[PDB]
Parts: sequence; C-alpha cells; structure tokens
Amino acid sequence: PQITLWKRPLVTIKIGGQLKEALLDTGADDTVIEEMSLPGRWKPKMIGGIGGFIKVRQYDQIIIEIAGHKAIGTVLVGPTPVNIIGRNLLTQIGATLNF
Amino acid sequence: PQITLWKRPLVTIKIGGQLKEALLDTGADDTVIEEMSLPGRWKPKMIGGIGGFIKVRQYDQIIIEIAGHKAIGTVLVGPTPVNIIGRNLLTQIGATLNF
Ligand SMILES: CC(C)CN(C[C@@H](O)[C@H](Cc1ccccc1)NC(=O)O[C@H]1C[C@H]2CO[C@H]3O[C@@H]1C[C@@H]23)S(=O)(=O)c1ccc2nc(NC(C)C)oc2c1
Ligand SMILES: [Cl-]
Ligand SMILES: [Cl-]
Ligand code: NA
Repeated sequence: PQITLWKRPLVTIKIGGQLKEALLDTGADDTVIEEMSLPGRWKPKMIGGIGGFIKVRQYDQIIIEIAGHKAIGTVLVGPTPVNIIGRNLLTQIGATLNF
Repeated sequence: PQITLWKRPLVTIKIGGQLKEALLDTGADDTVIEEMSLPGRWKPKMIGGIGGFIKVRQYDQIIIEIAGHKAIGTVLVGPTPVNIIGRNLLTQIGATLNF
C-alpha cells in the first residue's frame, strides 16, 4: 500500500499468535513492543528516546507479521508507550519513504 | 525521491535561517527541533516518548524547507536528542510510506 500521514500509520501486527496495533516508525532504528512473553533467551539493551534512556529486553529471530507481511527479526520488549515497528523490520517488509 | 530505510532517513532542513539535519519520522506526530531561537509568540508544552516527557516551546506558523520542499506548521523547540520532522510537516511535502 501507499500510506499517507494525515493520521498515525497504525497497522495490525501478529506476534506469538496475538494481534496488536503498532506504529510504523521511520524514526525508530529498532522495533519496541509493550511487555509480553516471548520465547528464548534475551540480552540487555539501552535505548534513548526523546525523554531519555530505558532498558529493554532484546529477543532475536522472532516471527512477526506486520500489516500482512512476514518478518523474522529482533524485537525489543519494554515500557514503550506505543508499539513501534522500526527500520529493522520496515526494511524486511520492503517499506520506503516517498515524496 | 524514494528513501530506503537501511539507514536513518536524514535530510537537510532550513529553519529560522539555519541549516540543520533532521530525521523524517513517521512515528512523530509533531516536529521537534533542538534548542534555537524562532521569532514570534510561543507557549509551553510537554511531549512524551520513550524515556518520558520533555518540556518544549510551541511556535505556530513557522516555515521550514525540508529537502527542498517548503512547508508551514507548528514547530516544537526543546531538548530533543535529534531534530525530528513529524507528520504535521511530512504531510505538507506529500510524504508517504510505501510497501
Ligand atoms: C516513540 C514514538 C512513539 C514517538 N517519538 C518519535 C520516534 O520516531 C523517536 C524519534 C527519536 C527521538 C529521540 C532519539 C532518537 C529518535 N524514536 C525513538 O525514540 O527511537 C529511539 C528509541 C529506540 C527505538 O529504536 C531505536 O531508535 C532510538 C533508540 C532505539 S518521539 O521522538 O518520542 C516524539 C516525537 C514527536 C512528538 N509529537 C508528539 N506530540 C504528542 C503530544 C501528540 O509526541 C511526540 C513524540
Ligand atoms: Cl501544524
Ligand atoms: Cl495527500
Ligand atoms: Na508564530
């Protein structure tokens, strides 16, 4: 699709069999989702956003569907205010910015 | 242009007579620029992201040139770690997300 930006670019994602809403975010290097259970091991990561830095749990090689497109990659879990799909998975679904 | 997302989508902007680098950010509702002077009236505002909130000055009806395209809108000025062009100005240059 072609998504205009008059409203937030929210899409449905599916992770762990669950549907969630997430924001397609070209200003995010990585994908960050609200607290949930994911399989496997995690590693620590610090991420800096507008209000300072927070600690998240990094899970690698996680299967996630984004707007009907399949991706398999890194998901960070932590106290983000909204689920964000960042460039690491936007690239997997072929997304570009155009003007 | 078509901007891929393998790296941060940074562009040059002109604002307040100054050239700056800024992130084209579909996850940002508003445009937020690092501390600088702008003319006219302003009012305080709080905006929240990962890490929490920062206080900014809200200036309305500010012209910005973004990658060569002029636009007008509200610009928030405050201690953001990066200059962000948010949806309120991305729409005016006709930016879309495509995949
Ligand atoms: C988290 C998003 C929902 C919103 N942000 C935009 C993001 O694209 C930021 C932009 C931004 C800010 C500060 C530093 C870098 C980028 N990304 C981000 O935090 O990525 C960071 C967090 C994580 C995400 O993936 C990696 O990217 C960095 C570090 C890791 S925001 O910068 O907090 C932001 C911007 C304008 C806004 N306008 C508003 N208005 C409200 C009142 C409706 O809120 C705003 C919040
Ligand atoms: Cl505006
Ligand atoms: Cl349009
Ligand atoms: Na003004």
